Amino acid sequence: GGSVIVIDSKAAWDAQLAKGKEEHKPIVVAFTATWCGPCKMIAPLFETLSNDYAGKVIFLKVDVDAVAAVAEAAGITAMPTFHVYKDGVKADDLVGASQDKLKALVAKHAAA
Repeated sequence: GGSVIVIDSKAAWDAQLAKGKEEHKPIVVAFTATWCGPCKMIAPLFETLSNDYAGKVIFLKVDVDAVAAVAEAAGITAMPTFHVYKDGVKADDLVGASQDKLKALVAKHAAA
């Protein structure tokens, strides 16, 4: 919506994690589902945040039903769930639709 990359496969998932390692930029991922109520509520903010940090942080979106393999390996159980990846590995997360916390997480990792 603002510069968010939609992940459609495990292959794209692996390519995008490598991009984050190659460009040395953190990645913030939103694990969402079409049936998820609070996910729809927070989705606009994530999109806005992707514009505001365009160039500093990479933003990915994963529809768990559409890409089960990724959702499963990522160990998600509640939605929405946000992960931060650095150098190919998970470095932080946030579970739930708290707007203030999502902002704090992005700001924290964007500011190096």
